[PDB]
Amino acid sequence: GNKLFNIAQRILDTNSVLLTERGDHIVWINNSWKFNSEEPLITKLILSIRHQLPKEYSSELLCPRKRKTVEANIRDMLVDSVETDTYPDKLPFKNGVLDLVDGMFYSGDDAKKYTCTVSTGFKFDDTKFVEDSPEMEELMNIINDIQPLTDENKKNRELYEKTLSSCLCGATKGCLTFFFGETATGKSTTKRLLKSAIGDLFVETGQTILTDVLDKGPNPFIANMHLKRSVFCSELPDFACSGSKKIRSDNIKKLTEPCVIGRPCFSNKINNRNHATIIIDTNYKPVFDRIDNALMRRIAVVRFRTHFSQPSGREAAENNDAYDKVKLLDEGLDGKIQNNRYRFAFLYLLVKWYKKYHIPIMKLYPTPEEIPDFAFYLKIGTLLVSSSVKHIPLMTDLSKKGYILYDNVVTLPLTTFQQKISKYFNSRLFGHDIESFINRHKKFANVSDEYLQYIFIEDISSP
Amino acid sequence: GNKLFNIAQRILDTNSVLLTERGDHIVWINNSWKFNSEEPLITKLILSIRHQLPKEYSSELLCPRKRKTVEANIRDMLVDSVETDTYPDKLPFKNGVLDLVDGMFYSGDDAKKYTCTVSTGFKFDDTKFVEDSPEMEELMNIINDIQPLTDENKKNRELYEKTLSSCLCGATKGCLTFFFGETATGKSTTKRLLKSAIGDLFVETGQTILTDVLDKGPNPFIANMHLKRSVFCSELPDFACSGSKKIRSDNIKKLTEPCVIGRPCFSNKINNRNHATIIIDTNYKPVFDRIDNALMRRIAVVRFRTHFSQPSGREAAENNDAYDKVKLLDEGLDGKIQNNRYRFAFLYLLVKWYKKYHIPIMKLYPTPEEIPDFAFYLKIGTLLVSSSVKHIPLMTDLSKKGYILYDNVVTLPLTTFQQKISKYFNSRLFGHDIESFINRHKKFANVSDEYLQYIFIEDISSP
DNA sequence: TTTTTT
Ligand SMILES: Nc1ncnc2c1ncn2[C@@H]1O[C@H](COP(=O)(O)OP(=O)(O)OP(=O)(O)O)[C@@H](O)[C@H]1O
Ligand SMILES: Nc1ncnc2c1ncn2[C@@H]1O[C@H](COP(=O)(O)OP(=O)(O)OP(=O)(O)O)[C@@H](O)[C@H]1O
Ligand SMILES: [Mg+2]
Ligand SMILES: [Mg+2]
Repeated sequence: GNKLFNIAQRILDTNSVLLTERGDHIVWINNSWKFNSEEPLITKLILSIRHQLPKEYSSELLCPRKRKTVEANIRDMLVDSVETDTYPDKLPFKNGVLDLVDGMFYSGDDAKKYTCTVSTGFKFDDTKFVEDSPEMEELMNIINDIQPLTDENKKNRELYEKTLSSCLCGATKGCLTFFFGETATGKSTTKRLLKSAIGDLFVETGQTILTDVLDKGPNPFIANMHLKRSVFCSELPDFACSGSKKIRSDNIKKLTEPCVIGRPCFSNKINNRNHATIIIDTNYKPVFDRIDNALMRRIAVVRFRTHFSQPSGREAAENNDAYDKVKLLDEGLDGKIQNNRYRFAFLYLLVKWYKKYHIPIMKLYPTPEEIPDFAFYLKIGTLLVSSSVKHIPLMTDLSKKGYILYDNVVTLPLTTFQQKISKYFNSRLFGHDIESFINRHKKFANVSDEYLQYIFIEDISSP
Repeated sequence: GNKLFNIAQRILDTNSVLLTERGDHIVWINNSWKFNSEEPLITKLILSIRHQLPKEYSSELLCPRKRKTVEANIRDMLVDSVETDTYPDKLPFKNGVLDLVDGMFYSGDDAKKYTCTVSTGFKFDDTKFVEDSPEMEELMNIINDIQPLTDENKKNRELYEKTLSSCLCGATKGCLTFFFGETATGKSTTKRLLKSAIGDLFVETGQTILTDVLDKGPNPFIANMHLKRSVFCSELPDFACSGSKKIRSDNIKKLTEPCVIGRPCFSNKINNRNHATIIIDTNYKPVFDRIDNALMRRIAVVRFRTHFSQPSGREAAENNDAYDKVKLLDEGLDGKIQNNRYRFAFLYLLVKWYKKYHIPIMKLYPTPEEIPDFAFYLKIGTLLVSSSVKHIPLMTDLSKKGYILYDNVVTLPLTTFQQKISKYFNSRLFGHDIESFINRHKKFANVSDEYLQYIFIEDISSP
């Protein structure tokens, strides 16, 4: 047969070009998988791999028309599709893949077996990926300044390290984290360090993903989150001001699912794979429209309690309760960070933290006791018990306290209930929470019959 | 005699390429029908079929331009169109078609007679399609944990295993299903299991198809469900909060018809075939704009009452009325599900359930008792009976009860209606319903004359 | 208004 078909067959035999389910062709060039929806990178591969072919086939690949013919043959012979990005414990670079389990770096065919379509965007360097380096001690000093290693801050520092370490994993995560602190506290420095550590796997979007409907019309903000591993949203408005849009809880529930529904402009694709940890940098406590048990299990908070002040205003910052330590700031730090001085030391520290927590299994846990707005419900869980058959026999005491056995179940009137809950809740500050909770569980037998099926745990105890 | 014309004729004589009603070209490659509007599948078929042609014809198909010429001839010889997807009880795979009546698996020409344009996307394997296997024993434990085999849960469990097995049929279903339950009850685990079981026949869309207008401009969220067999909408918000939009009562009526009007981007096709079971998983019960009899015959509800909790929060879970049992959570189940460990066992269980409920005939029925919003409309039909001619002779007794004859019809004026209706419904909870009802059925004989055409059943029985 | 469409 003709030599062009033989060249196409030999190229296909190396498995350097593949077709995905989304309809795009990926090519293995320069030790990386690359694709482009508007430029057919196939011809680049044809020109690049001309050296591996024998001598009599190299000369005919210098003409663009024969390259077009070979690309047409390859497109004809390529029929079926394959799946991509199935290994959550591999970190891809521009010249290889790093294994997070043991720490070796793989290049060439060894890295080809893990079909990763995303990368940091820069080459990995072994010389700078060391522990004993002049930059490392300085980075450790900076980090110990931001998060001191004290017995009081141990628990917060653990969440800090775990949340930062989770950015290397390519799996769905069921919790999003808030970075809370005052001004000049080090939150943006941490953001820029993470950006300079992970490169193109990092992205930041607007706040419209938390207050607006996601699936109405085109929405590039949701679409750009596909296959990313870290998403930052920062500088939320103060909700105390009038006209502020409160955070939608259903958006929070949707953002923790493995697939997110959204559509970019001029597109028909509506599914996006969610691999990104979500970090919200803020200065004020969040406010939600509706609070329920489903929302409280997807929220975590990390505190920042160190101030970096000019010498002129130091004496003022020492009189504030929002700070636990005041230190002079360095003016040249931001320029050093912008030049990627601490890229590989921070990456090495992130991998070292990855071994500590996520090797058995990757999991994030909520911290519902850090939000004041969640206080009302939490202690409600420790004060009331739903009515049951076991409470019927002891009615002798409950009728003494004012309970009524109505339809063979122990019951308490709303009017009888409200003062009883008023003795343990400050009616002035929790005025709205009490009327909120009473109305979603009222039970009315008749126009004049009112009752609620709950029993206090203190009354159930034997006196 | 043109050689390429002869090749085109021999290719066409094998019935390997067909033209559909929508203007698409379907090609039989690798024991499956495939079609795509952007890729040249005809050239792929021409290249693939060259081994069946005699040796003096095979060498001519190695040149792409000759393949384009044969493609042009084939396009010229296709003048008549055919119907597709007419067998509802056949499950298509990537390498064959499975019969749901007897259980046989067909491949090759035997499967070609069923013109199926969709597939699960993965190959069938009879080795793992067995009943005795460790994965089946594991899977039955999860299934029993989510839906216990107890007497109180029997009817709900049967409905649960009917709705899931309904997803293997390619017909139109006349009801919508709501998966209602509190958080951490396994609602999403069954969704993941069904996705892994059915592959490409599964689709998840947004909430706009229940709230917005489906026929204004392009709408991929409604046009991506053509010929699908399972559609999921997830996490609708709570409607108690201000600003939340309610569910269009007329939208769910269009989702039941065999044809749905919708348009993709850059497309003129406006007709979509309805073959999908529509499931919405929820944490709050839905609220509709308008309630009528046509609405109440299209809604079904399945309950989830088992809670999976960490050991820290077990004590609270036992004190919640929304749960019936609490079991320890498994942290490694999601990774196993994502790895398609329980794919073929769940497929076998779905087929076994399908043989139990749908072999005679396939139909779904509503459960209007579950929704509390309907409780008023359901009750009125049992308390009021429409006036009839046969009630005229009995009005001698009805005179003492306050009934008045108007236009030779038994009538009851508005003023005496309210205290009669107050003997069953409380004013506070049902005020908006009876106000709307009275305004929508009030009739006036004059400026000061009022009457209603209903009589109470309790009033035709002598007290 | 703007994606839509050209
Ligand atoms: N370890 C450190 N030693 C000295 N200066 C530091 C150190 N870490 C950060 N700084 C400096 O302190 C300042 C803190 O600014 P930064 O943007 O990080 O704070 P922030 O709390 O995130 O601010 P904002 O929320 O108002 O944007 C910067 O000038 C930064 O360069
Ligand atoms: N049979 C089981 N045994 C142990 N753990 C289980 C079992 N079934 C499910 N789980 C676990 O329960 C956890 C919570 O379940 P799941 O997320 O499906 O609940 P849900 O009610 O659908 O939640 P939501 O609607 O809030 O997303 C999961 O991590 C899952 O692994
Ligand atoms: Mg900052
Ligand atoms: Mg769920």
